[PDB]
Amino acid sequence: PQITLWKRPLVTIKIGGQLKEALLDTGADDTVLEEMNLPGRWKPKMIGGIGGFIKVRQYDQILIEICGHKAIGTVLVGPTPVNIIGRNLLTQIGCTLNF
Amino acid sequence: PQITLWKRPLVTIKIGGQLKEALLDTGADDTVLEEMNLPGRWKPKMIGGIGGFIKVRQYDQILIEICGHKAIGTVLVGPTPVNIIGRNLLTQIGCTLNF
Ligand SMILES: CC(C)[C@H](NC(=O)[C@H](C)NC(=O)OCc1ccccc1)C(=O)N[C@@H](Cc1ccccc1)[C@@H](O)[C@H](O)[C@H](Cc1ccccc1)NC(=O)[C@@H](NC(=O)[C@H](C)NC(=O)OCc1ccccc1)C(C)C
Ligand SMILES: C[C@H]1CCCC[C@@H]1O
Ligand SMILES: [K+]
Ligand SMILES: [K+]
Repeated sequence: PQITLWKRPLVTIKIGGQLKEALLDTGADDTVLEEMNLPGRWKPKMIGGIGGFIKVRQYDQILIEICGHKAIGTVLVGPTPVNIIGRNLLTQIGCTLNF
Repeated sequence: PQITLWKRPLVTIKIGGQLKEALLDTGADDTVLEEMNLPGRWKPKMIGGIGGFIKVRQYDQILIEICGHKAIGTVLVGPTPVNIIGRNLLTQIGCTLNF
């Protein structure tokens, strides 16, 4: 699909059974979701942005569906106000910027 | 151009005759540049990111060139760690996400 940028690029995702809304974010290195439980072990990580840093939990090899496109990669979980799909998963679904 | 996302989408921009590196960022409503000097009057704005909120200076009707594409619009200036080209300007240059 082609997604214009007049409004926030919000899409439906599926992860761990649940359907969520997330932002397709070319300015995020990593994918960060609001608090939830995921399978497997985790390790702490600090991530930074506008306003400073937050502590998140890192889960690896997580399956995700983004607009019906499946992908696998690292997912971070923590106190983010918005679900963020970062470049680590954007590449897997074949997402590019075009102008 | 078509920009893939294996690396950060960092491009050259030009503002006030100066070249800078900036991040093409679909997860940013607004364009926010690192501390610098612009002409004209500014008004206050607060913007939130992953780590909390920052205070920035809002300048309107600013000339900025993004990868050779001219845009004229709102530019915020403040304590961002990176120059960010947000949706307000991505739309002007005709940028879309595609997969
Ligand atoms: C999501 C993170 C993994 C991502 N960071 C990174 O990729 C990494 C690894 N960090 C990294 O390189 O950090 C360098 C650094 C160094 C020192 C200090 C701080 C940071 C990130 O924050 N990326 C942002 C850009 C950026 C990149 C590097 C460094 C600094 C900023 C945007 O792409 C991005 O998408 C965020 C996501 C977001 C959206 C909405 C809310 C919160 C977060 N949007 C933004 O930060 C923009 N905000 C917005 O568009 C607005 C208006 N926010 C908003 O709605 O705020 C609601 C809010 C409510 C309550 C609390 C906080 C916010 C901002 C650039 C203009
Ligand atoms: C298995 C888990 C990962 C994404 C697709 C469906 C589900 O929620
Ligand atoms: K386009
Ligand atoms: K594509």
